[PDB]
Amino acid sequence: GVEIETISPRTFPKKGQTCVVHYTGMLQNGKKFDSSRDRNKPFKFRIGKQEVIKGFEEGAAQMSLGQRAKLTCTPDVAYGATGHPGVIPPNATLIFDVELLNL
Repeated sequence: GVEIETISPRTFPKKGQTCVVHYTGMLQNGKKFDSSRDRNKPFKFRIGKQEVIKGFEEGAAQMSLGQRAKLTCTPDVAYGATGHPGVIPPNATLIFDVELLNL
């Protein structure tokens, strides 16, 4: 049930290539469990490395250069039964506002 809602919008990410993006997480209650903008550090990851949750990768695969979108991820594709102890509660969704700013 993954959905992508474009926020203020064609360069699709290549397979096995790194893409930097400043993403922000949000829960239904309203608490910020992570914030890349507050850390002031650009996050980098690889698609083929499979080091990130499947929901974030699936949302970034459909994104484009210079465009942000609320990537609503399914509970199973990201922390299905358990996640980080104390950060994400079990049986809960995870909304990531990915803002792809790759080169």
